[PDB]
Amino acid sequence: SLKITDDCINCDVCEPECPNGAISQGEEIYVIDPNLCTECVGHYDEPQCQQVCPVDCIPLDDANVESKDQLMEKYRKITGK
Ligand code: SF4
Ligand code: SF4
Repeated sequence: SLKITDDCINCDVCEPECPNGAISQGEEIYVIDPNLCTECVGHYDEPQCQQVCPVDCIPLDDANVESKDQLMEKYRKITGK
């Protein structure tokens, strides 16, 4: 999964970009739900949130390291596809 760091400026532009609805506004910064973040695999070749973030604060989550096979399995479960 990806995660949103403390550098987030609460600009909102990533939230509508997520195909799985994984992003929401938290108490201090935006937050990714790791159960819905596929790192966009199955939808886009690259994470869509990273492409619009103005401060590049959406890195890989070190606490949630996943393979392409794992992410694609998550995509199938979320989408039924
Ligand atoms: S990487 Fe893709 S699935 Fe994960 S939060 Fe960003 S837009 Fe959503
Ligand atoms: S696009 Fe980047 S700075 Fe803007 S709300 Fe999302 S994570 Fe925060």
